[PDB]
Amino acid sequence: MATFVELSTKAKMPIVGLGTWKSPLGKVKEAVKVAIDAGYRHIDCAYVYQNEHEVGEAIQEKIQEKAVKREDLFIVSKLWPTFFERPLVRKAFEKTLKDLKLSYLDVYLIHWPQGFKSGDDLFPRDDKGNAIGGKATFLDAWEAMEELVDEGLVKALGVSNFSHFQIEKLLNKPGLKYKPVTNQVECHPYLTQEKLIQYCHSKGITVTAYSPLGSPDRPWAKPEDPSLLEDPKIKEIAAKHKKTAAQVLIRFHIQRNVIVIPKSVTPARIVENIQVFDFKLSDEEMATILSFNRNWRACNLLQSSHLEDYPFNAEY
Ligand SMILES: NC(=O)c1ccc[n+]([C@@H]2O[C@H](COP(=O)([O-])OP(=O)(O)OC[C@H]3O[C@@H](n4cnc5c(N)ncnc54)[C@H](OP(=O)(O)O)[C@@H]3O)[C@@H](O)[C@H]2O)c1
Ligand SMILES: O=C(O)COc1cc(Cl)ccc1C(=O)NCc1c(F)c(F)c(Br)c(F)c1F
Ligand SMILES: O=C(O)COc1cc(Cl)ccc1C(=O)NCc1c(F)c(F)c(Br)c(F)c1F
Repeated sequence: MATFVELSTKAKMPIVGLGTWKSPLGKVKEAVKVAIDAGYRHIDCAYVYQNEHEVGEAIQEKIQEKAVKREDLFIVSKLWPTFFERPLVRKAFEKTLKDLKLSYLDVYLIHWPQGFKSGDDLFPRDDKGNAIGGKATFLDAWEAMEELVDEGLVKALGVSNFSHFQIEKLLNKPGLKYKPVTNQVECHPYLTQEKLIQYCHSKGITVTAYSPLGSPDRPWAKPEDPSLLEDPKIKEIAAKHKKTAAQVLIRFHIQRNVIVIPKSVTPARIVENIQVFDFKLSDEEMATILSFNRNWRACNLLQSSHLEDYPFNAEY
């Protein structure tokens, strides 16, 4: 049902995908089955979500029942930064691929640019809650990830939560084999990412917008925090099209050629979230939405600026 954004590899990445962070076991399998039924072909996964085994089961079912073919699915996962040491990249990946019950991933991403203390404690922190770093860097990880592409286990690599400085650091690495095909970052009307999107596109890098609905269920949300779904100015535009706020928030990215990955385990909403190809936001509506930028991050809670390669303090 989705249109696509063409990658530099010429592969076609479906422009709407299904997010899976915080999708509980017992619900994420049904969420994936409903999404594939509703036309979704892009599923966004990660090691750290600890639910890939259930996503894998759902994907397998639907393949078994002729609902869809593997080659028409676009499956993305992410390498967590406790596994940046070369040998751990492979092991972490093997776990992700075994859990997803697949023979290859369409895209494998660096989840976050800063290396953490290596190993299977996923959230190494000091007594205050500050991240504990490791010596292996995202360039060390990328080296190991490039092997996976050589071997055909992964069709393309990308990054997530990179600023243009980290992308430059990657693109400018001498001896680079594969370039990233996408940069997955938070993006919505309160964080429009104009300069970052401009930069990525100019380098042949697509952008995938995460938390496009402002992630209203994030555990750290405070009642005073901005709420996109309840924003009267967003709802105004949705009303004009007899659509929902969520549909507007999703359509916003599609019209910027930015891939978008809203999360839901609610069947009605999973369906709602992909009914975004039967309307168009006007230029005036797009301009108004863009004007809502307040450089605001729903995902900005973690304490890690004390380590090298912190992405969020640069201008873009
Ligand atoms: N790379 C990264 O660092 C990173 C960071 C954050 C997220 N992500 C990815 O991006 C995905 C999406 O971001 P997100 O999960 O933070 O938040 P989000 O997609 O902006 O919002 C998800 C929340 O909105 C609800 N929802 C979904 N559709 C709705 C609708 N039509 N109307 C009202 N509410 C709706 C969902 O509820 P129900 O599920 O209960 O329906 C869920 O509580 C994640 O799942 C993950 O795959 C990546
Ligand atoms: O994980 C949970 O169930 C709840 O965890 C929290 C709840 C609150 Cl209110 C604040 C912070 C956390 C937290 O730091 N979690 C570890 C944690 C991350 F650090 C991270 F970056 C990713 Br991505 C994760 F997936 C992940 F789980
Ligand atoms: O990744 C997802 O899909 C969900 O994201 C989260 C979930 C939880 Cl429980 C806690 C934090 C996040 C989150 O902030 N993630 C982006 C992210 C990191 F991953 C990270 F390691 C550092 Br450090 C960051 F500062 C940060 F911004």
